[PDB]
Amino acid sequence: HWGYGKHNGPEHWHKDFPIAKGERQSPVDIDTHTAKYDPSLKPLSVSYDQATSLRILNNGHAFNVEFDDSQDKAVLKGGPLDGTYRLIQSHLHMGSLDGQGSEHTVDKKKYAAELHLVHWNTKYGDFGKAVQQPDGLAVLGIFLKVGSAKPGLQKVVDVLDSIKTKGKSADFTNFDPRGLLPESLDYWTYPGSLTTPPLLECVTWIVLKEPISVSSEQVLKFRKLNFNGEGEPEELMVDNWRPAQPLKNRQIKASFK
Repeated sequence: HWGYGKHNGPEHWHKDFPIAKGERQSPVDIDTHTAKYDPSLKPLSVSYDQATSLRILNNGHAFNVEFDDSQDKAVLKGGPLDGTYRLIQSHLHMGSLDGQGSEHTVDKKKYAAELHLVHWNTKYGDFGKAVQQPDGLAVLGIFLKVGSAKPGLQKVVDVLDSIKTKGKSADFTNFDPRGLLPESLDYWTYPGSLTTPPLLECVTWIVLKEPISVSSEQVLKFRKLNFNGEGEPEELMVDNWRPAQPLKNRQIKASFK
């Protein structure tokens, strides 16, 4: 099974998933020098007033959250998006050192971690059908930097022990995505893919420029999660990030001047 180790990491994914070498792979390094302001980008719209989180889980790859996507309670519109995209999940890629952890990089700089909020184009009926489409998903990436504690993350941090091993999950109805959003919504957008197998190129990436802060203690708790299952030898869930992939001449657009 795929992973992040020497024998099953990103260097191996292409064998089982040949698209790993596609023309629209994620993540990419955001080169501010080549990125270009796109005046035709409409204002980003994040409607997260209605709560929809159902539970937190450990799938042996990364910490994640599943949200109730039965209705248009938490959606993403505007920016480069055509239509309405419904929030279905969130995943956290984390490093083993504060100097690394993010999938996307800005001018080669890596952050301690990167949080993703996955949305699907409601024109496709459901998540499953959406991921088979070039414009089926819209993913909001948020960089995490070490510093002040992030209030909207403490509730999760206190119950991480309950989902320490893969296959574990806990009910969690108050994971408010509004509480992990930065002050500014400035972002870079580019056509890409999922950052883990199946690596489908069905994603419109919206990476927020401004990172949020989280305390050392909060990061340390997420670094205590396990890639392994219960009773199995311990493998800390750290460095579960894919390195920057070939841009292949794709165009990264900025929402700001």
